[PDB]
Amino acid sequence: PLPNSEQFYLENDRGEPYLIQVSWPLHWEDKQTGRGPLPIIYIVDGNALFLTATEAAWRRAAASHFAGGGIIVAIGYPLKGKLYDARRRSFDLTPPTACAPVGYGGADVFLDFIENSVRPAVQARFPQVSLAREALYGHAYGGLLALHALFTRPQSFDCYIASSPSIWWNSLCILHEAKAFVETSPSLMVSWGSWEQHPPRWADELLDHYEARKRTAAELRMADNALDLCAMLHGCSRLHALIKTEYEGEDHTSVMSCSVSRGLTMFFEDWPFHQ
Amino acid sequence: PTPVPLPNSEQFYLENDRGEPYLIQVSWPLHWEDKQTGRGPLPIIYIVDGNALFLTATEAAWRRAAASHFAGGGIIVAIGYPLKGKLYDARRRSFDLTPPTACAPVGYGGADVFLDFIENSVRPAVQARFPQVSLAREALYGHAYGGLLALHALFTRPQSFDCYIASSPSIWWNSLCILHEAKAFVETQSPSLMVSWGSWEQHPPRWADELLDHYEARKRTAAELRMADNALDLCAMLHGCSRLHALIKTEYEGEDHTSVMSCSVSRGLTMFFEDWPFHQS
Repeated sequence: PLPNSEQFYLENDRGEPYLIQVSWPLHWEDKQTGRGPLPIIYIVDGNALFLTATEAAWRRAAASHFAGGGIIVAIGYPLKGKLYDARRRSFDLTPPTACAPVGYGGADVFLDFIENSVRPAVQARFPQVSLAREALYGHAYGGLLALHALFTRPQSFDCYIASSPSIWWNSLCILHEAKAFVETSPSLMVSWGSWEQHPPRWADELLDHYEARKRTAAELRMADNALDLCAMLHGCSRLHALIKTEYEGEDHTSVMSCSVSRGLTMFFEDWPFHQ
Repeated sequence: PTPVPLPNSEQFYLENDRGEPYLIQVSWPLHWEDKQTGRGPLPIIYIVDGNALFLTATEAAWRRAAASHFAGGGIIVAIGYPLKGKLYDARRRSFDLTPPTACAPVGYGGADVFLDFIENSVRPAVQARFPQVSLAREALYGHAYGGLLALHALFTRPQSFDCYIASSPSIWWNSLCILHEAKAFVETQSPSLMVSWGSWEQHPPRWADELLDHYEARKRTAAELRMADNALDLCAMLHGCSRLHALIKTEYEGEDHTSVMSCSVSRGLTMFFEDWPFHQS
């Protein structure tokens, strides 16, 4: 198996199973090496990102700005042959709305599960560690969850990392929560790939196929919805720092490697962020 | 709690002709039921400093299954060392990843021994584990000294691999000795080259709470290594060469020498698996 990591299953309050995967700095002899304050990052769609987050964190040990590292927690599902549970994540990652279809709108149930079950479970694995600060990372619907958490329960985490957040979802319903947040401190990192809204044509791709991809990309409006949200949050009293990043040449999938790696690195090594 | 298993993967030890040990780690597309699932032509990528990059390359490859341009994926081969508690073997890699020169210190200049090991031991060993797969094309990836190895392989044995991916190559090494081989290469099916580096490598930003004297020392070292400008000089030197099919160069904005590894290995395997052949450049 992988070194310096473990996994276990937790059930939420309605009996639904979750795979919790945890890793810690590679230079430790065991879990009990860790003593005192450490940063911790919780990653939703855990199956898709645990290994990259884990290994990127380990790579930092060779970097000049390394400060000791932290704990990676991936919150995922029991899966074989794939990285996502479409049915489960559709409920867990989307906020409640009156017009949401059946099987959506369970974000608050999931956030309660993270705070009341996952956090104490992980804390019990490192009883001599104190959690200095906590970050919530998610991508796509996971990014929507991260934004929802910030706007409705800002004190729950210190840093929210929204990678390519699905702001488009349910007629841009997240922007009502953003408006209430500003009109009423943690930090926010928002990112997206430059090819998400404006994809280049592939080699040998025929025109109708390409124009269809461009139309879908325009409808999702990844970059401009993110920029609109960041402009709304600009100069907000309830947000310490807002960092926005367009990754040049990355698509919706490829940007995940970049965003999870930078997210954990900045949260571990560059904290606190500038005002 | 239990240990974390890695599905659709395995590892095995191989030693070179000199009796020195290697850990070979291999992974294949996650949607396969087992190794036997794969049949016919597939791309394969060999990654040096294997311990440092295997999991990211593996998982990035698996993430591509949900992408629109997915074409069945490929095989990841990480060529590493027996290690505990760290990702690099400094002594072993110093020999394996640097080319032979007359002024190279003791423990350097073993790149050709290592490339022979990859071609004559690692490649057949991996082929034997996927007997019903044919290797459609082969890429060699390396970072830092690994990038120097990739460039050395291109310039001295160009037909060994189809694609060479040099992430932040240590062109500075040994008074820029690699440029002699680059010059000979240009003055002599063509392979392709991907070169990349982070924008913070040559021009690092100041850390929070860092004293000015310490920061100026980092800037001095960065100026000496000359990561971006040495890479740009080499790319200009190779540009329009008839022995190279394509030359792709990328500066990753806001990435340092370590952080850029996540980006470069992920893009390298993705482009090699999904965007081949590259357009002429």
